[PDB]
Amino acid sequence: HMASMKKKGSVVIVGRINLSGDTAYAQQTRGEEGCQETSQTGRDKNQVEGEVQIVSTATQTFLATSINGVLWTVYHGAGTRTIASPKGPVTQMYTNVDKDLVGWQAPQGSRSLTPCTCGSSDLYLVTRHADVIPVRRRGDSRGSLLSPRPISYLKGSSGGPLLCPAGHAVGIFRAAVSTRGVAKAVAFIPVESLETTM
Ligand SMILES: COc1ccc2nc(O[C@@H]3C[C@H]4C(=O)N[C@]5(C(=O)NS(=O)(=O)C6(C)CC6)C[C@H]5/C=C\CCCCC[C@H](NC(=O)OC(C)(C)C(F)(F)F)C(=O)N4C3)c(C(F)(F)F)nc2c1
Ligand SMILES: [Zn+2]
Repeated sequence: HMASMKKKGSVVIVGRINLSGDTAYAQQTRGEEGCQETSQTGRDKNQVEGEVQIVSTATQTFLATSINGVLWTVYHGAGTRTIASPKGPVTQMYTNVDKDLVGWQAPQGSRSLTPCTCGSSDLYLVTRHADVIPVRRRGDSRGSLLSPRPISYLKGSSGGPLLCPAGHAVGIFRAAVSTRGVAKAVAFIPVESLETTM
């Protein structure tokens, strides 16, 4: 009934992938209890840094990537949810279920990646464990892993970036191409598709 209808919580930033130095590593910035609390209130006072955030809902955890002032992630992770911020929940500025794509204004303090114009096919996928995985581009929205690995290692990395050799954003990781549990390839949202949405 109407009196007892629940509201879905916000997406919450719970960590980041540190790419600022010579070593990539994951950092947690909020534990599970604080994530649950922040999800209900939508008020996140933590300072945000970097380009790739680790994000969570009550039931899922995945990634989100800032490109040209927009924090982007996958619809199959975030749905239509708001994101927690220091002033309360922030409504999505982009929602496109057909591309599995959502976006919010980039959090204050984040840093954005620049959309790639290199036209290069030698890419790098960044995972939630701060693995940097070489990927050869194979089409507009597909790339092959130079070294395949079980889908377990990629789970939780949707919304993460594929980067070019110079560190520009080439796309957003969406899905794994899996055969008997091995990821030989990945599907991603090309940055051009983000640039159109903008
Ligand atoms: C109504 O709106 C909707 C609703 C639901 C939708 N569900 C969609 O796919 C779902 C979710 C997605 C996924 O697993 N994402 C990753 C991840 O890490 N997720 S996540 O962070 O853990 C988490 C789930 C957020 C927490 C990177 C993966 C890492 C490991 C793979 C595990 C094994 C799964 C293999 C699968 N493979 C596949 O379907 O490949 C196809 C597409 C057939 C191929 F590419 F081969 F053609 C695959 O990857 N996924 C199945 C898609 C789309 F398919 F677009 F993604 N749109 C939607 C639009
Ligand atoms: Zn580039």
